Amino acid sequence: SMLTIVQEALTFDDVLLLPAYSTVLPKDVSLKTRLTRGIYLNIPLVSAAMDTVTESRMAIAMAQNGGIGILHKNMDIAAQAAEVRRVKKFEAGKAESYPNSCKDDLGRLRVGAAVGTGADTPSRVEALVEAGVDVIVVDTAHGHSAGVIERVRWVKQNFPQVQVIGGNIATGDAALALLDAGADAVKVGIGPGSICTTRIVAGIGMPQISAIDSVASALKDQIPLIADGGIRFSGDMAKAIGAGASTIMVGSLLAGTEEAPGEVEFFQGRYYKAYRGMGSLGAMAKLVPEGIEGRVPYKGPMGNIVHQMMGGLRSSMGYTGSAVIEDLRQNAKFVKITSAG
Amino acid sequence: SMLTIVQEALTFDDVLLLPAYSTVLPKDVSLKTRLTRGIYLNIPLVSAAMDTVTESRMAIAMAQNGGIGILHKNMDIAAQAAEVRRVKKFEAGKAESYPNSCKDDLGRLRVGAAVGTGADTPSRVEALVEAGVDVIVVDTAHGHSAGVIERVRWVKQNFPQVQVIGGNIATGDAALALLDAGADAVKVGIGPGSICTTRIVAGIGMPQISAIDSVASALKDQIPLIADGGIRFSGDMAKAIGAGASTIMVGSLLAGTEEAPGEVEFFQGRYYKAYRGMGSLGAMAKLVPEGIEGRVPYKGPMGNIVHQMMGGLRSSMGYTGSAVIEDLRQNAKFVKITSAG
Amino acid sequence: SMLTIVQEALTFDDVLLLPAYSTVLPKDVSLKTRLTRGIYLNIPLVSAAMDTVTESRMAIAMAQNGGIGILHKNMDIAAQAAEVRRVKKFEAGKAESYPNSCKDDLGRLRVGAAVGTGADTPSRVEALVEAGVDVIVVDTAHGHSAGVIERVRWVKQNFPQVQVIGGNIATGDAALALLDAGADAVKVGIGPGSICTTRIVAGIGMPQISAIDSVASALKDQIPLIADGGIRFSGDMAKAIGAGASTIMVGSLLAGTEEAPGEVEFFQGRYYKAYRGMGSLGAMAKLVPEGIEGRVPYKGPMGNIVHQMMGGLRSSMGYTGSAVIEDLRQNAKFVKITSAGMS
Amino acid sequence: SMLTIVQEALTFDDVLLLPAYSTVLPKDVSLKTRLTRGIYLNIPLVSAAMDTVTESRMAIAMAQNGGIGILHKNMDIAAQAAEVRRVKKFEAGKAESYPNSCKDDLGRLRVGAAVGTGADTPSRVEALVEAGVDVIVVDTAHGHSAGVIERVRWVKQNFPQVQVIGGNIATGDAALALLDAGADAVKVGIGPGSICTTRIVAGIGMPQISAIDSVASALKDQIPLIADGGIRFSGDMAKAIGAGASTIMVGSLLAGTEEAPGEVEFFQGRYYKAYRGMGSLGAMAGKLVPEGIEGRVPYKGPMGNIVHQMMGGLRSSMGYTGSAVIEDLRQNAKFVKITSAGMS
Amino acid sequence: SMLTIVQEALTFDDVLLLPAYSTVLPKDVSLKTRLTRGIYLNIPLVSAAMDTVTESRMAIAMAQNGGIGILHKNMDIAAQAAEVRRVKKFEAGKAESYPNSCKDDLGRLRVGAAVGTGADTPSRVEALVEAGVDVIVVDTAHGHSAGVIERVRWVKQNFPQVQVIGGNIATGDAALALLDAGADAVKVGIGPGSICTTRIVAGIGMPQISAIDSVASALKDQIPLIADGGIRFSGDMAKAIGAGASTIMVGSLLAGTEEAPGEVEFFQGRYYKAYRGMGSLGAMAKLVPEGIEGRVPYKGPMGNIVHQMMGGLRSSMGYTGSAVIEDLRQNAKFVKITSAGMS
Ligand SMILES: C[C@H](Nc1ccc2ncc3c(c2c1)CCOC3)C(=O)Nc1ccc(Cl)nc1
Ligand SMILES: C[C@H](Nc1ccc2ncc3c(c2c1)CCOC3)C(=O)Nc1ccc(Cl)nc1
Ligand SMILES: C[C@H](Nc1ccc2ncc3c(c2c1)CCOC3)C(=O)Nc1ccc(Cl)nc1
Ligand SMILES: C[C@H](Nc1ccc2ncc3c(c2c1)CCOC3)C(=O)Nc1ccc(Cl)nc1
Ligand SMILES: C[C@H](Nc1ccc2ncc3c(c2c1)CCOC3)C(=O)Nc1ccc(Cl)nc1
Ligand SMILES: O=c1[nH]cnc2c1ncn2[C@@H]1O[C@H](COP(=O)(O)O)[C@@H](O)[C@H]1O
Ligand SMILES: O=c1[nH]cnc2c1ncn2[C@@H]1O[C@H](COP(=O)(O)O)[C@@H](O)[C@H]1O
Ligand SMILES: O=c1[nH]cnc2c1ncn2[C@@H]1O[C@H](COP(=O)(O)O)[C@@H](O)[C@H]1O
Ligand SMILES: O=c1[nH]cnc2c1ncn2[C@@H]1O[C@H](COP(=O)(O)O)[C@@H](O)[C@H]1O
Ligand SMILES: O=c1[nH]cnc2c1ncn2[C@@H]1O[C@H](COP(=O)(O)O)[C@@H](O)[C@H]1O
Repeated sequence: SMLTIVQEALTFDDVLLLPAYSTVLPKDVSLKTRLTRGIYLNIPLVSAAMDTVTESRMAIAMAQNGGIGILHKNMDIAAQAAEVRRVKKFEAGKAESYPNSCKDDLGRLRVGAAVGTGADTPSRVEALVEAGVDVIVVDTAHGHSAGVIERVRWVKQNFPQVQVIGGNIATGDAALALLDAGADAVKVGIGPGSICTTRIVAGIGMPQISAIDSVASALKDQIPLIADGGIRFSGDMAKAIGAGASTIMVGSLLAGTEEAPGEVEFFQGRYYKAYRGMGSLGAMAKLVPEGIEGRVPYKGPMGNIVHQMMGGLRSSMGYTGSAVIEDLRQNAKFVKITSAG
Repeated sequence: SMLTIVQEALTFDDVLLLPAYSTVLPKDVSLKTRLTRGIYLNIPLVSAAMDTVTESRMAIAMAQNGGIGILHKNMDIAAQAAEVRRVKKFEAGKAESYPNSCKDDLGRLRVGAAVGTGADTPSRVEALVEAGVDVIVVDTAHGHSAGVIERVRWVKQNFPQVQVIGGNIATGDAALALLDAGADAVKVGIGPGSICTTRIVAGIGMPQISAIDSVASALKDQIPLIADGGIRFSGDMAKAIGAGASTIMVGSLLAGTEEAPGEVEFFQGRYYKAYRGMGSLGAMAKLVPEGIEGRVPYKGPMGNIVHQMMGGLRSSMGYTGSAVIEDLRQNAKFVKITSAG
Repeated sequence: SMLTIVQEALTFDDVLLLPAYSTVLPKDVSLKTRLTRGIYLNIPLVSAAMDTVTESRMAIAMAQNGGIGILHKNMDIAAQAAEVRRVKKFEAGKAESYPNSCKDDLGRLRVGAAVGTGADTPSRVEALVEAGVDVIVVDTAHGHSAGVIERVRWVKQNFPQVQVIGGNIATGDAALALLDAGADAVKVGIGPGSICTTRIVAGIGMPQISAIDSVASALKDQIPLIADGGIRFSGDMAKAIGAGASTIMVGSLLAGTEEAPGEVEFFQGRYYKAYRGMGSLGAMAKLVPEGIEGRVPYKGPMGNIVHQMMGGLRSSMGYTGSAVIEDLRQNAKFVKITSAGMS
Repeated sequence: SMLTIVQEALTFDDVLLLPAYSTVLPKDVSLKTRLTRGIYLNIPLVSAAMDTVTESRMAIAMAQNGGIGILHKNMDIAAQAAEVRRVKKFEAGKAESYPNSCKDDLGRLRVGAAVGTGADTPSRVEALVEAGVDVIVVDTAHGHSAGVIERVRWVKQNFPQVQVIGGNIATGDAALALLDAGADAVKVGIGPGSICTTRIVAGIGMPQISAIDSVASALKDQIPLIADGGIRFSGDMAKAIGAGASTIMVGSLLAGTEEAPGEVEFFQGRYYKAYRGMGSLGAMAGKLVPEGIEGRVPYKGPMGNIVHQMMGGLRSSMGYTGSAVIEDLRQNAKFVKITSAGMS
Repeated sequence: SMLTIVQEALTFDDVLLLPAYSTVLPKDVSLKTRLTRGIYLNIPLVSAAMDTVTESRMAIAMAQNGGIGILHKNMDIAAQAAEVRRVKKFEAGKAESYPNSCKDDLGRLRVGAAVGTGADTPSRVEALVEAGVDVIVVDTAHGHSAGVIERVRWVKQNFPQVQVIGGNIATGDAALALLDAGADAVKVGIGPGSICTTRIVAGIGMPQISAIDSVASALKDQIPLIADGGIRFSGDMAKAIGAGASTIMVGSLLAGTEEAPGEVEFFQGRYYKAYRGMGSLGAMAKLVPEGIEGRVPYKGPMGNIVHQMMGGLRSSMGYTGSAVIEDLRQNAKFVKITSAGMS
């Protein structure tokens, strides 16, 4: 009676995309999309800014495949800036054809970098911009805050030559606040991550399909949104884009690949790599932890998993008659399914 | 807000048929139904066009039991045509009575054959028609496509003497497209198969009860529909027909029978046979796979399982007072149930 | 669009009874109720007409505890009649007191007996009435049928001196058909039984809370209904009565008791008794089977389990302020819960 | 100190056969063997005398494949005699060829039949012999008993025209007692059966490799022995024969085949057939405490495929051991004992 | 009494090596050993002749790491000869250093090739020798057979310029027969493989530690033996060598590496490669199958697994005071442990 229930909110498993009349085969769909209003990608995939997912080796591979990597901020300003320079200066071998590379106007691979909102941020942003970073990601657990909103405005006013992303958010109200602060895109996801315990610790969250819809509906395509967290299968990517996302950010799916940070580890015969939330105890070494720490099976070169995922999205776009990403964003139709489905 | 949710879609487990006033005992119900507007069956069962389910041996057994088999197209044109001749030329032993046999005007067992939409299709259809096939099934993963619609029209205009089925579809819109192209029946099922991973790979699907209803409601009985996939129990068959289906196609339920292709294999003391999606890696050896491959327990002669399944349908029709299949299609009443039941 | 969905139907696990203002303690609640319009019980419990639940030994114990047993029909006419006489003639020892016994006008323990609708039924009913049976249960899987409706009418017209129950049904329409045929009560339950496979084999069923409500709403208390099947806990009994039931029938809960038919068998060091659906292969040994056969753990004397169950019902009536059964039937209020409220 | 431990007794899983110098390929080995001193089989396989394993249908298939079936005795005398006659007079169509059929000197398929030691045994034996049975199996839980010994001698004395097997036994002492009674073979197995609970109920039993060895060592091939119970894999058959068995009897392995008695049951999507010990509760109904269990086995299809697989494994084993004929394996086999780690 | 039990035979899990007085550190031990009397390796590791383990890519990697690969024979003669030549003429690239490479007198990487005893064997041997193969492995399930013994003798008499290995065997008697036939080494292993079902199908086998000991004791170092099958951990390698082996052959350990044949398949979100016995139904497509067919996790570059395995062996040799492989072969002392110590 006094309980304010805004909606019944939906996650990936609550919905299915409907097939529609199609004259496009999966092999012919275009996966080109925009990361921000100023940066386009050749595939809608972004690697998570996590110290077990994205350092320079992953970022290079992501850009070589047409996506982009967000360097995590769990490292010194000098280290993060060197990581940026490694990507911007990377030169492919003489027998290395990457025709879908995501590059800036100077022919250099694109890369992003995460920053916080604390006292070190101005120096960190300056160093990253000096090194040639393409986009600054003001990246916190709660983007709908004075700290994030004002830091986004500060990056936009002081470094207009770089693109800036703000997050994480889960509501249209948060999206409009970041839009008015000057963000070139927003990152959506409070609660969906595979290693998230925010739902348990804080009781806070927004099922990701309804989060994407709420943000996309408010933005009216003024800036794109990145759907961050909860992607377990390629089918989740198609659902996210059909719900309004322009790109997808993944951590678990890229953890354990050769290019992800960390050494492979022998354990019970099998090979593993570490994967941990940035709000886990180890990552933070004050707030109680909001992420778990675990192992993911060794996956080999990231290009394999990326090919599998993009192949699944191509199949979905064939089913929906979507020749280009914007077709899926605009024309997707869903059904809600029950627990039995 | 911008998220288009067409409906909450229901699968078999979401609904139950209600008992109704009955003056018919299960033993006296008639299971006769129509496969296409021109072909009638004595039972509503169709064996899947899969290379672990239906070759000539299964097709003969299906027809002898009053149903029909759809020979899979994972074989050469000449091989598939020889299979058709095997069924059309089959003569039962002089101490074997199959009074419910499904036969053509010439007294030959009926059989169907699957074809695709690619360049080999014209020659394949011509070879199959010449061999005496009763029905051509233009079967793809996505029947709501120009390729399938135009190939169905091509078969109807060029081989009016054969019946043609188009699929697979999941919406009334798709059914009307195939109806207007000349289909004699449509096959319904996107996502429900037991070996299906399309839901996970592409995020695509339609819970099968709502798929049947959407298609049946648009067709208004102008042509019948085949409910293809997701049948695990005889109860599912009754639900599918009550929702509007005229026949049921099954793979898993007939996989592992003696008549299904493949050898029985010893594994942990027990006998199995292989069962795999036609979009599995093995079946395909480029689309990423959308089906799994596994083992199913050995089931002995298919007549046993067919008898069990039809006995359950007879029971259901006794409970609903349905003396003939069309009674169940017209008078079925359902309740929706929760996850607790 | 063409799909006819009558309702979202609820089972026991979908609902909870709400506590209400109470000035009655569980110990002071009255469990008296009516089995039929002419037969009252001292507790709302009926033992199932199953060959692993109710023969004369269970029927005697049920009546002694204030309920009634329905003797199963998986036996010869002379056998079932003898079972009836065993109950009607039973004499308790002068050192055993059962003050709540359910007895007829002659002071004899009450008992019921199931019959079918086939050719043997007229003779079977005649033998059972001759032996003193209190109620005939025309008992089939599908009571909404000409066979059951007309057999109920025949028993009422030819043997007006006995009470008659018809079932099983799951809809108000079926209840009214049996009412018009002269049923003194109806038995409700299509699908809910613990050993049922009808939902899987036939795709047929009605979640039991909605079945009870549909039947009770149509009858408007002209005759009572027996809620048959799916009772796993004492809480299900309160829910069933709150939804409109006057009595509940149980098989699984009384299977494995000392008084149930069958010898104990200890298997892997533990004692069990058989429990099987009457539509199971073994029971029928043609319709495909619609029930399973299994073992239930040994439970000892049935009086204990009956005491546990009625104690749970008494607690619920304390929570709901229900001093008598009819209070719970008339005043119960429910909430619907989600899957997380169950788990 | 006072505890009498005769030996450490070994089961199938305790031992492995060793490879040896070999010149004969598995495809060329001979599987012919003795059932009794007077009856040979073309393969060393006997189907168990159990009402879920062997009636006339199974017995016919066993003989067609070169083995033999023992008809169970859980039926009245007339019924069991009729089962014998069904096997003895079965004629195959000329469209089917069973070149390895096991037949008597008249060209009729061979068959055996079980009898007990109860009061109906004289009439049952007479009826089975009159029906043409090839071998009478005096079949009890405890062959080393006056009852079985006396009944074996009685059959030999009154019906010398039939072969007689006595069992079940587990020691050389028991074997010599049945030999002296006139038995033409002994059946070895107390404890090993898949559905046996004798070990739990009575604390009685003998691991089957040592049982075979104990019996074979005492008999010194004067008569053959049937290794009855505990066979799970073809490898068990080779080990049993290497330990001295001339044939093996199987129940579980042939239960659930098309030819076994009983209808296929549909249970949770899968097909099964019943399999139960003859000392189970249900078997003793239609006063000892039960000593067997009752359950389901997966449906296995035609028994011929199972038999072919088992004999294929034995052919492989004989190739490894350099055994051209069954007697080579019986006389020349070498074993190693393995630890629990070797079994894991 | 008549049962002939040769011994209680031991597998790897039955025994442990004892530490001994030691002066050389693991980093300083020598892992050099001999594959045959004429061929030395820099590490005691051989990749199995299986179509899911060793083709030319794996053989090159084995040789570069100091071991050797045995090319499987499940391919026609021209294909297997071409695989030999691919290894023999492989030339490392610039900035590529493999200081431990195992090479012939001409500086070419070593490689072996399996042959059977079937009708194509004479032509296959001739082609493999002509292609520069270093060792012919006459490889069957049963080396103690006229077929293998006579084929070994044929290779030695007609192609003396090549080394020849015979197997598989499990007894000293078999070892002497192959020695007499002219074998330059024998391969030991009947039953121990990870994918073996010979023990279940045929009841045949010899626990691998006792097999190694029986063979080594009979040979008295006249020729070396390859311990083939059952290796799961680096500790198994040390035990095998301490029991008398000069090299070990592995299949499962190298299956799933990047260099093994076959593509990585995606399954339940994890990556795998096929691994199957050469006696499995899949590989054979008449004997009943004696191996299983499955999938193993993807392991990445084989160099990492080899490095881990050799690291474990170096540790073991540090514990045993073994500065070179022959020290471990000659001086190892064992204890037998119970199933409680294996817990
Ligand atoms: C301890 C916790 N650490 C992290 C770190 C990285 C994250 N990255 C993404 C997301 C979350 C993250 C939480 C949580 C919400 O879902 C997305 C965190 O900072 N908690 C937190 C709680 C409330 C407020 Cl006001 N400020 C911060
Ligand atoms: C690889 C995959 N292979 C199969 C094969 C047989 C099938 N048979 C029935 C069904 C499906 C099947 C998928 C999937 C949908 O549910 C029913 C397939 O062709 N994918 C696909 C995706 C999108 C488009 Cl445009 N075209 C094709
Ligand atoms: C084989 C099956 N045997 C039983 C036996 C006792 C039962 N007792 C109670 C209930 C059911 C029972 C089913 C099933 C429905 O739920 C309550 C049965 O008779 N099937 C059946 C189906 C359709 C029609 Cl027309 N007639 C009968
Ligand atoms: C109850 C039990 N019934 C059976 C029936 C068939 C059997 N068939 C083979 C075997 C056994 C069997 C037991 C048990 C030993 O292992 C082989 C049986 O008769 N017990 C028994 C115990 C002691 C004595 Cl003096 N007499 C008999
Ligand atoms: C079917 C079976 N196929 C294989 C193939 C490769 C093997 N490779 C190594 C090993 C074994 C292998 C068995 C089995 C023993 O352990 C080592 C095989 O040929 N059986 C066999 C049995 C008896 C005889 Cl006389 N000849 C051969
Ligand atoms: O400790 C944490 N708690 C909650 N969310 C986190 C934490 N660390 C990272 N995340 C988020 O989870 C995403 C990874 O989600 P995943 O792809 O489902 O594994 C990241 O991109 C972050 O948005
Ligand atoms: O690889 C595949 N993916 C998805 N659906 C498939 C695939 N192969 C076959 N199907 C469908 O699944 C049906 C069999 O479903 P089932 O009866 O539930 O086993 C077939 O008749 C096809 O419509
Ligand atoms: O074979 C059967 N199938 C379905 N329902 C049955 C069968 N046999 C008995 N029943 C019903 O199940 C009730 C027992 O249900 P329970 O108390 O949940 O064990 C009986 O009173 C009958 O109404
Ligand atoms: O009730 C029983 N208890 C113990 N052994 C039995 C019983 N019934 C049969 N057997 C034995 O078990 C054998 C079958 O063993 P199996 O091949 O391991 O299943 C029969 O041939 C009998 O010797
Ligand atoms: O099918 C088979 N059955 C038994 N042994 C086999 C089979 N295929 C290969 N082997 C042996 O097993 C070894 C590999 O064993 P692993 O290293 O334990 O996986 C090979 O080198 C062969 O000696």
